[PDB]
Amino acid sequence: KTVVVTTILESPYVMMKKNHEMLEGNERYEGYCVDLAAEIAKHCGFKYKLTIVGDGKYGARDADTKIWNGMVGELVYGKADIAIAPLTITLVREEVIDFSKPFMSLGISIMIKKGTPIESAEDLSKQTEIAYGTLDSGSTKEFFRRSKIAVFDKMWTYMRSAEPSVFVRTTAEGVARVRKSKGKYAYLLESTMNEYIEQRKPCDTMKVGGNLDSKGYGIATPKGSSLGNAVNLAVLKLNEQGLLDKLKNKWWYDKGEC
Amino acid sequence: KTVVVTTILESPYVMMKKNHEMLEGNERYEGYCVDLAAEIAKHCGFKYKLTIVGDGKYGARDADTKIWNGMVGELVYGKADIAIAPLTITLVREEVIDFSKPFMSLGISIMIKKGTPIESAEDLSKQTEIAYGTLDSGSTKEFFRRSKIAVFDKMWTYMRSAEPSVFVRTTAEGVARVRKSKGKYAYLLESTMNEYIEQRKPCDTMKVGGNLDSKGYGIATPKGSSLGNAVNLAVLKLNEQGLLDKLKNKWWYDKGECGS
Ligand SMILES: O=C(O)c1cc(O)cc([C@H]2CCN[C@@H]2C(=O)O)c1
Ligand SMILES: O=C(O)c1cc(O)cc([C@H]2CCN[C@@H]2C(=O)O)c1
Repeated sequence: KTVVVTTILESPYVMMKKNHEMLEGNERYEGYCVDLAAEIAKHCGFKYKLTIVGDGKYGARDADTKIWNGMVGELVYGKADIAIAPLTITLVREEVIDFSKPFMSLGISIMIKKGTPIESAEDLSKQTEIAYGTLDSGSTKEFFRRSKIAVFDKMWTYMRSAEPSVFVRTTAEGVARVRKSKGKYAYLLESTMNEYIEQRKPCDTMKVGGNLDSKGYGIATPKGSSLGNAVNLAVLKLNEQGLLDKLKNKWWYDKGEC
Repeated sequence: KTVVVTTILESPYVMMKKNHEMLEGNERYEGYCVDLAAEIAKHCGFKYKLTIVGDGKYGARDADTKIWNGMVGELVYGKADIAIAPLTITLVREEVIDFSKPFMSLGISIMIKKGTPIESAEDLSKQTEIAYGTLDSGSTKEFFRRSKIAVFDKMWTYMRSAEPSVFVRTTAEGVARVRKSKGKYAYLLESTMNEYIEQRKPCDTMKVGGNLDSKGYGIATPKGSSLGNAVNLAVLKLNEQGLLDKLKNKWWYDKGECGS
């Protein structure tokens, strides 16, 4: 049976080729996760169809209805067989699906517009002139809410009370906010996205400071899936053989623009 | 039955306390992995016994005999229930035991004597006056042997043919060699150990450059063990709650001897 892969349209993980109207099926798309899906399938010996997650979401359980959205939802309700995407390995997700070991590492990080006199989280925490914030909901916002670290706690109390709101609706809005705010806004987002944008025109942003936490992206299959074991071994082999590092370099830097 | 934990005496992971003689059982020991064991056990609801791996090894399969040694071996052959140690998640190990998601990230990194004019692997590869090497067997050596990366290929060829030998038998030997070599020896080792040593007296070494690869330490259980599921969930909760970062900072930096 053909394996149904769910993934998400987000550069540079999955894009539609410029000539996509000339192509069919899996060949319409390109990117990091497109290449990885190919390697995973080759190493596990399956045929697959790439599909884009219906609701454009990653995977969250609605606190009221208990329903899972996004790619995780597509796995647990049987719409797809495997998710290959920048999907963070988290406890609540691990409880309902299986994750491979991580294929990429990342953490919360600071994006500034080039020129901004900020080099770290401590720098942000001790001032208020350069506003800074996060997505208006999600794990990053929650990281700050629950932090007991002095710097991060100070950043959190600043963010919640700051006027006007320092929170944004989408990461795209956050990046745009940095870019148009004339050095007066910094945005807190995944290091992977931060590092990618730094290599996109007009090359006006920069990742600064170390990551504030650590996590990884993992390939997700449903509990008891016949694919889980082989997929996991595949990730480790690709890492050990240098392929994941080669793939990140390809999509972030060789194809960079700055 | 009380869970049998196997681990290895390696600082700052597991250390005998200075007054260990006045103590008994698990209380004899301290370190990152001792703290981690307590938190894993707490969240999973089991009591445990910390035991030290009999043969002093991590886990490799002999090519000829095909026996697994070290902590992996103790799990594979049923001598221990769980391994909690700086044990790298690797493909060959993953095939014979179960691993939690990683509790610590790391990679191959360069240690220099403070003052050595070297910032990267590429720097090392382009010259010979500063000799450089690694453990004389194991994954870091094999990483270089098999690499297709031009720079690492060049370093492997250099290392294999360099005289006198640039390899060392142990980590301690490697560190001692860097420190006593007046800047003419650099040592390739795990970033985690590199970072630790930089915070130890006499504060005469430093980590330089990015890591050359990426991997993680994982909590290991025998394949199919009922402990695997809860232990993995525990690791994830501890990471997301900030505890793993807290333990790292505690043992590497709060207890560091070279200051901020
Ligand atoms: O850091 C956040 O606050 C955040 C909020 C979201 O709504 C989505 C994400 C995505 C981006 C890709 N990986 C995350 C994931 O897999 O869930 C991150
Ligand atoms: O970097 C090496 O080449 C290397 C060689 C070894 O013989 C042992 C180790 C240990 C140290 C802790 N983690 C590794 C592990 O889990 O195997 C590392």
